Amino acid sequence: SMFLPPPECPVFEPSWEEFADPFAFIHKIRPIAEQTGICKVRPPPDWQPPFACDVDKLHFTPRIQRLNELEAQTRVKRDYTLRTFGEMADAFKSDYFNMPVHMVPTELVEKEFWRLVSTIEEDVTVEYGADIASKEFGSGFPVRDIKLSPEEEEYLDSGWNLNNMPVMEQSVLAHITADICGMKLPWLYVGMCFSSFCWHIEDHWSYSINYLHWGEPKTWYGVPGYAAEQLENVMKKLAPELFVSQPDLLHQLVTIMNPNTLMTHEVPVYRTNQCAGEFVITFPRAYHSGFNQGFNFAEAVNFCTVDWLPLGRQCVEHYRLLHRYCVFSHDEMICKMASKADVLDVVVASTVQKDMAIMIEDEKALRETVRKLGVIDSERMDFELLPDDERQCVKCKTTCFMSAISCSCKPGLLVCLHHVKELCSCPPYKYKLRYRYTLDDLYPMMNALKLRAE
Ligand SMILES: O=C(O)C1CCNCC1
Ligand SMILES: [Cl-]
Ligand SMILES: [Mn+2]
Ligand SMILES: [Zn+2]
Ligand SMILES: [Zn+2]
Repeated sequence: SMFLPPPECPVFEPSWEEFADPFAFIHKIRPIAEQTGICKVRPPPDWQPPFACDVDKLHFTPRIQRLNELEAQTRVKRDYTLRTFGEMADAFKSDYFNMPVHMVPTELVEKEFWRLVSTIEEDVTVEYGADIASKEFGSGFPVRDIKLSPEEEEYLDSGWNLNNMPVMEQSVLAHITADICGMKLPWLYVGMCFSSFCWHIEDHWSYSINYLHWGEPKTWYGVPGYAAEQLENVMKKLAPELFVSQPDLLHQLVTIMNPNTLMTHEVPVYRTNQCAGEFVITFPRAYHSGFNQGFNFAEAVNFCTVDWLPLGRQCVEHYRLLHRYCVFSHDEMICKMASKADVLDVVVASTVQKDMAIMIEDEKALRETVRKLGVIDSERMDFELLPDDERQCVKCKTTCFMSAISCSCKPGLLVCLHHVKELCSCPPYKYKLRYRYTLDDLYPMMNALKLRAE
């Protein structure tokens, strides 16, 4: 009645042995955790990274949040110090319940959250912080520079230090040269009671890993990747405004929605309370949302393993159908790894090889199709030198890299090879095929990968 909590997600407690390598561990739990979308990881008892900062010298500009179910909010984007925010947050919670701030049971904040977001008479607003690390506000993990204490140095090179996570070698987003600060740098979240993150999946269907440094718990709802489209159909029916096309990546619309609504429509949902010192991991295309119990501080980062590579290609195809902007070119990333085949991990090399073989076979078919449409002229073109906004398909907005069609009639404009009929009204003999590599360039790049993989 009123609120029925979803069943709990899996909780893992690895030994020091299992915990040593994050990628081997995540691959171990994957068959379990991918069935629930999220999972929680409790580190070994002595793994305790030092948190230290001056609460007075850390400044940030907060976002204001209206808490209404099914109401549209924008995904990304006054002045508080950590101390002044903390004082505002604690007084807010304390006055809301007329209780000392942690005699308030977690079960009660949860059912109160879902009551207040559904009730139209209530117009509660709250605030929070969301930002990547900078000089005014940096990582909660130790980083290099300032002399460090011997304990900080122990955790400088930890796999679970989230600054290191992207640039490790079993990560694929590693050697991407193109800037993607949005999804390779860690984000910092300063929470208060009821501040919340709307339902979403990560860019390019990547994993994420989330660490709560300190403070009151963070409550999570997660849906497995196989049910992503079920959830979207439920949401399209109850709030179609979120699904109208939007002009860019800075205009993605998201919302709050009761898990019981999803469970009623046969969408599997799981929950957890994440406490300080614990990790939450989200899997590819796993929807998630949640809210904070009180004043707290969390840090999160995207990442991509070799397991993810095929899904990443399916995702870009899915973006094309929806006319959504990409954050980077998936093909450009494959070719960059191929060109560095000699210094790649051998498991990586083998998995890149398989994706590249698919890429090449698809590119062959596409070029044959545009040739039969009467496009004859062609010229090599270094797509990776163009700013992203200068190489999106006019029709489907995909970021071009392997090839595109241009016409002297519309200078600067491009379409991908799926949308040759959408560029202009000139006859096809006036078009040029622009390509990064000939098929003959590509087969030796793939062979280099096969040799490295043996
Ligand atoms: O505020 C937060 O904790 C989150 C935001 C986005 N994804 C997951 C968690
Ligand atoms: Cl409300
Ligand atoms: Mn997220
Ligand atoms: Zn033309
Ligand atoms: Zn296109």
